[PDB]
Amino acid sequence: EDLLPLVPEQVFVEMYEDMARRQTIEALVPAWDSDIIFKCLCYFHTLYPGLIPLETFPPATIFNFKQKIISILEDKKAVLRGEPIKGPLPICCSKENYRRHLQRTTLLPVFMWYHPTPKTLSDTMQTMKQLAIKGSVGASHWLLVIVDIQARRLVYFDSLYNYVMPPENMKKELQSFAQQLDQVYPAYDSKKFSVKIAAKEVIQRGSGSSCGAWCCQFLHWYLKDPLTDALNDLPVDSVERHENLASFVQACEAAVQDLPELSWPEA
Ligand SMILES: *SCCNC(=O)CCNC(=O)[C@H](O)C(C)(C)COP(=O)(O)OP(=O)(O)OC[C@H]1O[C@@H](n2cnc3c(N)ncnc32)[C@H](O)[C@@H]1OP(=O)(O)O
Repeated sequence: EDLLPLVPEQVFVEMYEDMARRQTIEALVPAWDSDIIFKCLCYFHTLYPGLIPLETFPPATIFNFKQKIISILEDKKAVLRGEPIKGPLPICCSKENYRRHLQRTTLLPVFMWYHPTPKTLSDTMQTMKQLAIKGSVGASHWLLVIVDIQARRLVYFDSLYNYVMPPENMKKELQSFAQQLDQVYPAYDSKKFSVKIAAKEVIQRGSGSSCGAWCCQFLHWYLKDPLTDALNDLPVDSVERHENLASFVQACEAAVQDLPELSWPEA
């Protein structure tokens, strides 16, 4: 016979290292939901007046984000010509202040909430409600589509790289959308909307909860520099990545602490 291998009396020991790293990471950067994201955007507007703090309640989804962007751009086009707006209105903003934001904006920060299971807008909202009630993130995810109007650039940011679909499939969908926007919101010089898929690799490695904060951090990097290469200059170590992100979150949460709730800043 052969000597049986030793089986340790510790069920989970083989995973300790990975479990420990994840626990540390989840603790450093917990989930950012719709409400704190909105506050952060309001705050970002005070720093960068070009950013319109679009409401995240309810957020866009993969089923309606294009229609949502088109409604907004059509309304901005209308405001600039003294025409009436036709799109759905914000709940925390007066109609007049909203028109002022539309006139002034050069950048739409479009957060999209996503879950693999729902197959309609309505079912996505239902899934969102169930998860909120049980206090669970689950397989849900935040994505950011930046509509840079001034540069005519659509920037898609997935901190999980390919959670919704392969990057080339999203590139295709967004490239078709970009040519639609060329007709909807035409440029004088005929410059075409271009598309950027921001992440070449998984950004939030080791976390199931840091997506919201990652979206906001990338947005802030983009606001600092619309050609930011920050994603390429990240620490290789995932814990270190989230340590820096934790510093961002802390700074943001401090900055909005005494800012007014449920109301847009003046344009
Ligand atoms: S910032 C967020 C970034 N997102 C990610 O990183 C995604 C990473 N993937 C995961 O975290 C995994 O999906 C794991 C760890 C397995 C999460 O577990 P689940 O796959 O079970 O998560 P679910 O979304 O499937 O749901 C979990 C709980 O929520 C309930 N639930 C409600 N509603 C739905 C719908 N419409 N589809 C699935 N589940 C759903 C479930 O009953 C479940 O309840 P629990 O009591 O928490 O098990």
